[PDB]
Order: sequence, then structure tokens, then C-alpha cells
Amino acid sequence: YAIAGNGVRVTYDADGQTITLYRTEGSGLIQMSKPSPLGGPVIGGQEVQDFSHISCDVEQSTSGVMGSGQRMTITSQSMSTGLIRTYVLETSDIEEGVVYTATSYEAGASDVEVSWFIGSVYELYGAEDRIWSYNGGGEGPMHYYDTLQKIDLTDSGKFSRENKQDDTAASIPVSDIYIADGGITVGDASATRREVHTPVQETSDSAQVSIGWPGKVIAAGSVIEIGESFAVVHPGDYYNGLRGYKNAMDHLGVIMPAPGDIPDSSYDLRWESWGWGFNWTIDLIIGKLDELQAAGVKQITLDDGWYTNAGDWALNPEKFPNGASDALRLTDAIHEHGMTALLWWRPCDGGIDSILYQQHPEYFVMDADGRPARLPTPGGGTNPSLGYALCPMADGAIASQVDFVNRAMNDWGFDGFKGDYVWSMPECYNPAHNHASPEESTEKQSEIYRVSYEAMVANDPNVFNLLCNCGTPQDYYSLPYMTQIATADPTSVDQTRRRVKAYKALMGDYFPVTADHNNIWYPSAVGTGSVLIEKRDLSGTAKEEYEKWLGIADTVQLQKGRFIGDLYSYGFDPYETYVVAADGVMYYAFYKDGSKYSPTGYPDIELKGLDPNKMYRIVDYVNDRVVATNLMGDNAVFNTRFSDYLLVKAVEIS
Ligand SMILES: N[C@H]1[C@@H](Oc2ccc([N+](=O)[O-])cc2)O[C@H](CO)[C@H](O)[C@@H]1O
Ligand SMILES: [Cl-]
Ligand SMILES: [Co+2]
Ligand SMILES: [Mn+2]
Ligand SMILES: [Zn+2]
Repeated sequence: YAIAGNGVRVTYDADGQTITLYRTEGSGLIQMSKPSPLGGPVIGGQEVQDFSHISCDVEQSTSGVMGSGQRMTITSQSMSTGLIRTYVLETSDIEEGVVYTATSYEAGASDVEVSWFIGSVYELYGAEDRIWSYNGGGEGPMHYYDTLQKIDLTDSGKFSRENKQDDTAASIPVSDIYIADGGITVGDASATRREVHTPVQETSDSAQVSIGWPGKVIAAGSVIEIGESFAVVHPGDYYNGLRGYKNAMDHLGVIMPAPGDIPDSSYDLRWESWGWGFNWTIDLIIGKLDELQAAGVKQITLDDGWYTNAGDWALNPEKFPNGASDALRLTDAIHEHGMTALLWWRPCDGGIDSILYQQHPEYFVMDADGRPARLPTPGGGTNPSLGYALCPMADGAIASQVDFVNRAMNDWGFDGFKGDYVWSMPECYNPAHNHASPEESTEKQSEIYRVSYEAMVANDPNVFNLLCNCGTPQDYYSLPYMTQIATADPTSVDQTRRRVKAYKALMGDYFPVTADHNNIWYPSAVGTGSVLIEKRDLSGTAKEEYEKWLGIADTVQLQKGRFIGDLYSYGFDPYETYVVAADGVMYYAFYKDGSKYSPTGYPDIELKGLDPNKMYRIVDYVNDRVVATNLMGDNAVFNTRFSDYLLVKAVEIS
């Protein structure tokens, strides 16, 4: 029993009750997965494994979620529970590497109580000493837990992570595991946010990636659908898997912005006031504008500390003693230096001591005990700066967000927004909201982001919009409404660079990403094809260093180039490597300063993706020196010494 799709083969063994995944390479298949068991319900703390094969049906010419392709339908039965399971797999003639899966269960004579449903599990075939993993969960830890994680098979430890999306976790419902020969991505196939896990677990000699959803009581003689997923077999690293997921999710209407519609100002070099913390003033910001303009900056953020309270989002009298005319004086001055102006806010937060909470508590989320619910930190808990959550289904809550947008753009003259410092959305029990279930608030969080953005666009189609779920992967269902992504308070060069690759995969190769400004890492920002940003008030040699790198970034402009993620594999090619094509020229960046993956010794550098018949001169564009005078495209290999980074371009020579 087998079905085929572009780039993928799926086989079922009825004796085994197992599934094996294959990927096409050249003229032959490569086996991506070990034979893997079908996902089952969990009852009384145990997954049910009494299921027996009933039938397998294969259709060769059919049309499914992804359009025309193939389908395999497997029916199984459990005598102890009375459950009949229907497991459907679909492939696509067009979409590369992708398998769609859906599961339903039918109960017999008695009700079945299920705590959790496991959808699909794939254990990787052919692993040796290490497996690399992409982990999209929103449960934290914040900031200091890497999104990309090495699973070492030679050590004492056993890697295990749930990768949650729930009332305390709002990130990306995807996980990937990969080796030199490639990997398997699993992601939630839903147009809207729902509770799901994508666990990654080390096994005895490998690792497995899976997906699962919350249980329910299944009534006697009833049929219910429990969950649907996308799997992607791929060569290379997590970029290829995540790109597959992006392509799949288009079919469900989750479509990221096309290059032609992204505004010019969302590719601009930016300086933010956060360097001064809460002690910025209008005149301090204005005083920097001449030097910022001359050095090449084209965008300014007014960061945190401008407002009275969240929800109200009114001007703080100490910062704006003359009211709205002071805000206009700031944005006018920014505009006079040829720049756009952005404003910091925290969407979903209606404050605690706000006028909004005092006058309209009915707009807010209510907990099970009848108290106002605080916005959660990742994994649960709260933060003193986080206020009460606005309910996304209360019309007045949404209106408060829209009114803020209209005031900031039309009364104060701002050109865009930096959303920040917010994560998931608590469950709502307010009976006056008439919720279908308490999770409905969590599910509909992204409506705040959508309605806000639509209001922004109506004022100015070139408006800038960003959201930072700081220290975690960004809320996936916010992404359609963005013009730029930040790597989100990265705590290392490893974090910022690898996340650039992940976001490019999910959003498109021309989608704007910034490496952020938590630490000074100008070479990381340029070489990844990211937008270089800064927040500090600099002097002396550090000022010279910022000017230098503004000049380089403004010369090569790799933030506007086509990111290329399919040539090198993070953790398997000799160096951590990034590639961008700009104005018909290939730019490469090699790094050694990331402690998570860095070679012993001094391996040769290989330039991939050049024309085999052409000859190239290799130039270090930072230092303006030739590192290799003439390389053929089919054998572009050289050795050069560098301590942290090497940024080069391949110049065609006649
Ligand atoms: N990433 C944001 C963000 O950074 C933080 C700071 C603290 C916390 N926190 O205490 O969870 C989270 C994100 O807010 C800061 C302002 O308060 C700045 O605007 C940064 O650029
Ligand atoms: Cl990371
Ligand atoms: Co942030
Ligand atoms: Mn281990
Ligand atoms: Zn509500």
C-alpha cells in the first residue's frame, strides 16, 4: 500500500500497522523515517495500543485540500474501547515534500473519555551522532532557551520538549528534526489558532517529531474529527521544512504578504530611543537627527515610556507638557530629516489603573472566579508591567485599539507601530460575552492584530507594522498582518542569525527581517540579509563603528536581496553560512563566533550555487580586499584566515 506526491513516497504495512516516509533524491528514494506507528487516543494515562487493521484504500487520481494528487485511507479497530479510527493521508502532484493527514474516531455502544489525541509520529532514519531541531513552542523559557536545539546522541541526557500552543503559549505550531541527509517537519493544519503540541523527543538511537491535540468525551455512536496536520520531508536543514509548511498553509488561506505589496519604508535602517530607557525626552531625540541622517538612517522609533497607561494610550504629561503639539513637533522633525516615525505599544493590554478598566470592565477577559484576567508570560505567570487582557470578542475592546491607531497616525503624525511585550491570551468566562467555549478568547487573539492592521492600512497603505512576542517565536497567526519581523530579543549571535533563516522560510525570501539591537553584532545583521537597527547613544570608537557599518549596509543593501536558504545546512556544512542574491551578484557570509556550532580548525570555504562554466573573483567587501583571485564555479574552494566572520561577494570575471 503506497501513495506518491511530488518529492515524497508514503508506504503502509498492514502487518506492522506502521507508516514509512521517503524523499526523492536524483533517480532514487532516500528513507526519511523508520517504520512508525499510527497515532492513538490516550485514556486513563495510557495511549491505546489494541488497535487492529481493518482496511487500507488507495486512490490514484483524486482532489483534496492541496488540490489534485493521491489519498490513502486506513481504518482500524480497538476491541477494548469500541473505537473505530479513520486515518487519511493525502499527497499533491504539485507541492513538494508535503503530506496532509486527518483523523476521525467513531464510538460504539458506550461513551469514550479521551484526555489527549496523538495525531502522527515520525522517528528519523539514519541518524549518527547528532540531530538538529526547530522548536516552535510558546511555553518558554523566555530569552535564554534557543529555538534551534541540538539533540546529542553521544551524551548522558535525553532531550524532550512539548512545544505547546495554548492559553499560556502563543508561538509557531511547527517542529522539525534533521540530519545531513535531511529531515521531517510536522505542523498544525488549521486556518485559525487552536490548542496543539508538536513534541520533539530523543529516542534510543535517534529522535521523533509528533503532533497532538486535547481530548474530549466521545458519545456512543458518534463520529468526531480530532485534528489535521502537515508533514514535510525535505533535504537540508529546517529552512526547507518550514518553507514546505508555508507552501502547504497557502492552501488553507494563511497567506503571507507578497513582495510587490511590502512598502519601501519596511526595508529602511532604523534607530530607536530605547538606548535611554525611560529617560528619553523629545529634544534629546531631535538633537540626534542631523547625525543620524548623514550616517544613513531613515526611520525612528519612539520606544517605551511615552504613555500614561496601556489601554488608554494617552500622552504622558511629563514627556508631552504641551499635549498633541509636542507629539507633532517630534514627528514633523523626523519627517523633515527624510525619515518615517514609529510608535511603541502593547496590543491586547487594557491596563490595570487605566480609565478603560475603570469605565468599561465588560471589555476585558474574566477568569473562572469572576476576576479580571492578567495577560500571561510564556508558560504561565505574570509580569508587573503586564495589565489585564482585553477580550478579542468585545466590540469596545477592539474599538479601543482602532481609536489608538487613528489618533497616533492622524493626530500625532506617526507612520507605523512597534507592537511588543505581549504573549498569549487567557480563557474568558464572562457570561455576558456568550462564548462558545472558554478557549474562544485564546483562539481569537489574532483578531486584535488583524483589525488593528486593517485600520492602519486605511490611513496609509505604506504603514509599517511589527509585533515582538519577545524571547519566543512570534505568534504564527499574527504573521499575515506584518511588514517586518524581529528575531525578538535574541540573547546571542546564534539566536539572531538562525532565526533570520527561520522567518525567511515561513514568510518569503524578500520579507523584511531585523537582527535586533540587544547586543552589538553588525556583521551578523549584514551577512544574514537582515535590516540593521540600533538603539544606543554612541560616542568615540563605538560611534565610528556604527557609522562604518551603516555605510556597508547602505552600500550592499542585502536586506532588499533574495535570501537563499537551500544551499547550506546549519550544523552539517563546515561553517554556519548565509547567502543573499542582490542585483545579480551572490553574497556569502561565514561565521565562527557562534558557540552552538563552530568548527575545529580552519576548514576550506566552498562557494555553492555559481555557474559551473564561469570564473569568479572573491572579494571581502568589508575590508575591500581580494581573498581568492580566480575560482571556477564547479570548483569554488579556497582557504583564508578569519577570526569571527567573513563577508564576501563573487564577482564574475571575463
Ligand atoms: N524587545 C523590546 C521589549 O523588551 C522586553 C523587555 C523586558 C521584557 N520582560 O521583562 O519580559 C520583555 C521584553 O521592550 C523594551 C521596552 O520595555 C524594548 O522596546 C525592546 O526593544
Ligand atoms: Cl535560536
Ligand atoms: Co519584544
Ligand atoms: Mn542525548
Ligand atoms: Zn470574553
